[PDB]
Amino acid sequence: FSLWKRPVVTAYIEGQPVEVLLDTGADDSIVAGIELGNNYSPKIVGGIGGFINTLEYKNVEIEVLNKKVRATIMTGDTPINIFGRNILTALGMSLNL
Amino acid sequence: PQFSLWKRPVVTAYIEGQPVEVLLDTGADDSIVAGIELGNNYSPKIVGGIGGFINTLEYKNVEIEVLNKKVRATIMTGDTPINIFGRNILTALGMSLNL
Ligand SMILES: CC[C@@H](c1ccccc1)c1c(O)c2ccc(OC)cc2oc1=O
Repeated sequence: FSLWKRPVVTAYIEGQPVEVLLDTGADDSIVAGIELGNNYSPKIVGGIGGFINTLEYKNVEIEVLNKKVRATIMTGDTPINIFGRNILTALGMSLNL
Repeated sequence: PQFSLWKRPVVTAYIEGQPVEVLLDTGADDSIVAGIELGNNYSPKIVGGIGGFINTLEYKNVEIEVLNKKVRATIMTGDTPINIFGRNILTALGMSLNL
């Protein structure tokens, strides 16, 4: 992945298809649209411009970049889908000069 | 060098001489830093982050030293809760996501 184009890929969370962004400066992962169930615990996340209320789920099956992992995911009203350092490390990715 | 991502990819750079701590961000298009004054030509901008919009000022042709390399790039400055170097600077450095 060169950085001349946005690092956007397609991921399958519990079977649902979504286009996420590979974000190295995000500690967690927020996506919108997905319906994951009734086992969540509320969170408050904050970035540039303010805060966003999210619902947190643990151990969610994710298939992306030809790999299948289990990670924590947050659903909320975010203006852009993000896969942060938590999924990225679990997937084995690196940032190199 | 290589950055595992178990910890935030944070580094020191110099915006026209002044040292600041920034985060390497692959999901952002532009770059924005707080607390610096420059003399380059500027124009006011409004960026929208993950939480809402923020008022800023954009400078063109600024000289930056990061990782022992020098580049002339575009950067924004305002009251941001975290300083970041977006993809406009990373590409000019030659960084890449590996797997
Ligand atoms: C400060 C780091 C950050 C963040 C992401 C998720 C949760 C908390 C913070 C952040 C981006 O990485 C970003 C990326 C792309 C973008 O597009 C406009 C906007 C962006 O706003 C941001 O606050």
